[PDB]
Amino acid sequence: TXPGVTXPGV
Amino acid sequence: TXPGVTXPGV
DNA sequence: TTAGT
DNA sequence: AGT
DNA sequence: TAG
DNA sequence: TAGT
Repeated sequence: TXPGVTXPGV
Repeated sequence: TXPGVTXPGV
């Protein structure tokens, strides 16, 4: 996710 | 930092 | 068996 | 990545 | 088992 | 020097 906590996705 | 981006500190 | 601060 |  |  |  995020970042943080990419995306998703990417 | 954070987490993310601990604390600081801890 | 992921991809991707 | 984020004294 | 970081999400 | 630290601690998702």
